[PDB]
Amino acid sequence: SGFRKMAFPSGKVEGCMVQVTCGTTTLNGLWLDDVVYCPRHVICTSEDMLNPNYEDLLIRKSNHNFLVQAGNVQLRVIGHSMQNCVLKLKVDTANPKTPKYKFVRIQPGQTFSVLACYNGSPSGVYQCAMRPNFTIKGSFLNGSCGSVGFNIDYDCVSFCYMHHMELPTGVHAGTDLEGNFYGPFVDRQTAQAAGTDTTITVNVLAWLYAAVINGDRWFLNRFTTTLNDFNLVAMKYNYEPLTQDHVDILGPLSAQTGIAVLDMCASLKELLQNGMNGRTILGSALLEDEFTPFDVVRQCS
Amino acid sequence: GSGFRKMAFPSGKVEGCMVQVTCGTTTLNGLWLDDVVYCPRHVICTSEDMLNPNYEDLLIRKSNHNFLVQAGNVQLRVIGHSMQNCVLKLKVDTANPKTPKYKFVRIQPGQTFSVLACYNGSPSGVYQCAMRPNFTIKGSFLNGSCGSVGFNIDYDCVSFCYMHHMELPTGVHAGTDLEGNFYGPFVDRQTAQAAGTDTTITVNVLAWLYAAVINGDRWFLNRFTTTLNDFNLVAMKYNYEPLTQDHVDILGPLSAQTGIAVLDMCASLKELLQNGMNGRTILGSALLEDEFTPFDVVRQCS
Ligand SMILES: *[C@@](O)(c1nc2ccccc2s1)[C@H](C[C@@H]1CCNC1=O)NC(=O)[C@H](CC(C)C)NC(=O)c1cc2c(OC)cccc2[nH]1
Ligand SMILES: *[C@@](O)(c1nc2ccccc2s1)[C@H](C[C@@H]1CCNC1=O)NC(=O)[C@H](CC(C)C)NC(=O)c1cc2c(OC)cccc2[nH]1
Repeated sequence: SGFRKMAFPSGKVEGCMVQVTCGTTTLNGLWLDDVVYCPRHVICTSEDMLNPNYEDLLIRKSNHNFLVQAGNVQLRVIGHSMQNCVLKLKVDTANPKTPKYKFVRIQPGQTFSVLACYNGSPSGVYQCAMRPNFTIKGSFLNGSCGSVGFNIDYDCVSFCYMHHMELPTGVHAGTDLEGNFYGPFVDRQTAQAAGTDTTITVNVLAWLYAAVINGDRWFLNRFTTTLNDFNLVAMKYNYEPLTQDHVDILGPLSAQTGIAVLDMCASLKELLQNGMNGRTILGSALLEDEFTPFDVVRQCS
Repeated sequence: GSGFRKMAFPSGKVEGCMVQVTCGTTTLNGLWLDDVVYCPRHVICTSEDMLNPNYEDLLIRKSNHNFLVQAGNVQLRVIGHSMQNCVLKLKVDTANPKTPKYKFVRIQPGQTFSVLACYNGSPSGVYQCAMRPNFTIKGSFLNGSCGSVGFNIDYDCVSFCYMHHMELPTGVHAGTDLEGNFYGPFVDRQTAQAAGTDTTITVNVLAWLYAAVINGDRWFLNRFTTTLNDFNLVAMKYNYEPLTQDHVDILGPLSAQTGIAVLDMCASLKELLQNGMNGRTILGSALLEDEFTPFDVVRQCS
């Protein structure tokens, strides 16, 4: 029993974190095999950061300009290249702690674990979702750039995020490990707004199932709805549409609880229309949308 | 601000200590540090032993050769065994090369810690827990989770504070420190046990009010103060835990950061309890949070 946001164990990723310094800029890097991946703006000085012409800035650097430290050991940089918003530093030493890994671009609504790091040292681990507007609601301070997000499947680490930016609203923006931003953001020192965010409907439904599994049932009702009728209401409330694929993915939770997915939809419609009236679900005064169906099953057997 | 979230400590130093301990068909998690493996003592129980085990008698029948300790699929030879309170200590013939700097600490109610939930010695996930005033934790633990540990990490030293043993009827969890002493009145037997009525963790609500002030959300501050005793007597009326002197002392850094004396913040909380929120929110919420400690707040604000 019980229901907490749960991150993946972070050890496989901790053994890959290093510090990268160029000039007096320092951030975190990810050391896999003989390459260190980090945000390209390690090359920037404060004067570069507003209008960086990154190709120009990079051609002005050589290998010996990059200081890579794994703990208190310097790794020698023997080559460098830029891929989108990431720098790739080839070093002379392979990381024996490299896990089996893949680089993946995650879909909006999927969750991943973040290993927040400072000065190449892991500080904390927590679960985030890629929002529909391609921000993440993380917890990142100065010095966090180059921290990564990942999922683990068996023994294989799927890296999906590298941290670059905090928006004025306090949410965060970053790239995949190919260095392509999620969302309409740019690696420069400007105040950037996101598109209007929406709530991840399939994940709210997953979390309502979690609530029923854990004995919190006050919001259920005897009624049902159609998929299209539900979607009309969802859209009106800035919830994402629910697809038939989402209904399919919710099938195991539906089976486990005996609540049909469209009946759970009817429960959620009533919560959107009426509110919670000062009641809580799983201790929350808000509808939670950062658990996927996978995440609920993993936790709820 | 970003909002506060439960953040766990990175779990790698603890992952490198997890093993499985089997007796018969019963497998629990254990913790390998140096040349000792620590696990719950009820790994020695059969189904028939579990309602009222005579652990001293049960253990006399076990030999070193009855314990199967494995790190992954690799067996770790047991060369001695003893029982300390509700944990078994298995001396093994290999010192764990991944042993971190570590301590065993007994935490107080209100303190938070990370749990590495494991099944058959293999870690599933990591999450942040608070010890409730009634010495339960609102954990997330399935069959096969016993012997998973709770810990904090401070400058590369792991302070282990919890090992998992039990789910109460109410769905909350109970366990021991790493010396095998239960937190709270619980015992390791297959019986339905009730915890005391839970209370709200006052020290942590005060930390949350300090966090609100740090982030510019300060409508609830008043120009009054209270005595500690008067505050504790009001707190009890609202099912809030009384403050200890230790609580007052761990609020010291937040009090310094904000310039709001602890007893002045207590007067502000008292007014919130007596009058309510009256439609207003703090840090975006109509509910007061009680599972972020003074340390957690400073960590997330800096
Ligand atoms: C990240 O740690 C980096 N810091 C530096 C410092 C020097 C060179 C390069 C980098 S990357 C950092 C993470 C941020 C800090 C606070 N919390 C975070 O998550 N990222 C940045 O500082 C980033 C650098 C860009 C060059 C990519 N800038 C911003 O996030 C940023 C800039 C603004 C801003 O500029 C006028 C206005 C409002 C918001 C804002 N965010
Ligand atoms: C833990 O994983 C263990 N399982 C076994 C199995 C065989 C021998 C020893 C152990 S320890 C397990 C964790 C629980 C399972 C569900 N969620 C959890 O957190 N602990 C127990 O199963 C524990 C064993 C005791 C001997 C300590 N028992 C209980 O938690 C328990 C027993 C009862 C109960 O008995 C009639 C009634 C109500 C509640 C209850 N909880």
